[PDB]
Amino acid sequence: ILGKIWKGIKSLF
Repeated sequence: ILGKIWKGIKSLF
């Protein structure tokens, strides 16, 4: 969850 956000948001950029 912690990385899913930082990784899910930076990947959608």
